[PDB]
Amino acid sequence: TIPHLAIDPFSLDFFDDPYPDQQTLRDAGPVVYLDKWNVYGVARYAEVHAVLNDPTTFCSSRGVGLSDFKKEKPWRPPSLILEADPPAHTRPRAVLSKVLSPATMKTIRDGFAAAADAKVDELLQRGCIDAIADLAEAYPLSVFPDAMGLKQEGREHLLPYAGLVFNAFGPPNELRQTAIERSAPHQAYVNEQCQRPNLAPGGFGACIHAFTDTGEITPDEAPLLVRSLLSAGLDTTVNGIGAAVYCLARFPGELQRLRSDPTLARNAFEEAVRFESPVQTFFRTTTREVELGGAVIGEGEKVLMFLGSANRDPRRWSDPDLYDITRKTSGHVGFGSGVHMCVGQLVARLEGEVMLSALARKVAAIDIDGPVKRRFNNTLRGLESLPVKLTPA
Ligand code: HEM
Ligand SMILES: O=C(O)c1ccc2ccccc2c1
Ligand SMILES: O=C(O)c1ccc2ccccc2c1
Ligand SMILES: [Cl-]
Repeated sequence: TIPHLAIDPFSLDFFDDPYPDQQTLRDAGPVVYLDKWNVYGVARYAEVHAVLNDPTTFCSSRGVGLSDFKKEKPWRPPSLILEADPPAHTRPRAVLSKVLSPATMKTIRDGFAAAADAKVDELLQRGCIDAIADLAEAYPLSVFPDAMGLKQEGREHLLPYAGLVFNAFGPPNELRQTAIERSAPHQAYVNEQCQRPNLAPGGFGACIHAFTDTGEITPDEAPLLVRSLLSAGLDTTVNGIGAAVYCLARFPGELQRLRSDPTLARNAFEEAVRFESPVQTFFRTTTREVELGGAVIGEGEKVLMFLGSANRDPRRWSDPDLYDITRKTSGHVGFGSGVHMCVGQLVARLEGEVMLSALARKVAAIDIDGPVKRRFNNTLRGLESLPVKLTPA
């Protein structure tokens, strides 16, 4: 009576065509057993939300990828923020929270909006640009590392580093294994930029470091908390911004609606996060016997959370399959929900806003003239190439 399923939600065929299979996983019960990996999973908005909002029953401190840390050697020592539970999680959540506050945002928005306008300009003069490498990658890349206060050298490694991390959450398939064995130079690069002297003052890196001086964090914890933003900080957004553009490309009218009202910018990004959901999936582990979606699940059980699914659940969302920029997007789980809810959402939104804001004032049409190509990854959903023509306003 927990229906089994052959669906492998970490398979290349699944990533290419997720959406029919997701539907199955919601209409198969509110709780399902994937025979493939021996793990329970919940796909509906209903359950997903509940799970995220009960950290006590569904802890994160035993891994939020497949591998239970209670039993297995992590591939690296875990997050202080992501793979920790209240009480422990509160301190580093705090320190990160301050660092990335709407205060901190105000002091940097202008820079971000400026570069956002110049990049849409730069591209418009080409015409045929690749919406990923020339925009979704390029724009985040230009701004975010600088905003961290990183060196120039080495930024090659950022996306491959974050991809590794995001791959390591999945099951021990090909994507994952490969990613690990190619990993060393990426890490060695990141571990280097987390150290105090390599972070220019002003940047999130140094702002984070100051917390060592007050006692707020230790100096061992200091670099670990930076690593944290260099894992979760870029790929996600690259992928979000890319996702957005993909939308306005497939929904011409909805673009006209944005051009017409460019103050809907921020919200157009958000609905895009709902609509594609960059971070697709994430595990928890039970800490007691818990009754979930009608079923009783024993403790120390892994539960997979289908975050994308939740965001497209017909049961919670009117017309889940449509990119509608005016939606009440509040409630979507694209940045998670509850205590771990993306501590960086603001930066992401700042980015997505100004970018889409610029696109709005400056561009007239977006057409996909090319072969569109998909970057596969156990946890991240996004594109590798998206060839577009860009009509100038
Ligand atoms: C638009 C792209 C982004 C998406 C879709 C996204 C998604 C998420 C999600 C779903 C979670 C919850 C994890 C969980 O519940 O276990 C989360 C947490 C987190 N995010 Fe993001 N994020 C994005 C951008 C960012 C940025 C720009 C930063 C850095 C400033 C960031 C840093 C973090 C960190 C450090 C956590 C752990 C939070 C905690 O445990 O309290 N993310 N993010
Ligand atoms: O997301 C990426 O851009 C990316 C690129 C190369 C990657 C190589 C190995 C593992 C993950 C990777 C992710
Ligand atoms: O603290 C980290 O290293 C870390 C790593 C990967 C992460 C992935 C998504 C969100 C937060 C993350 C934090
Ligand atoms: Cl690492």
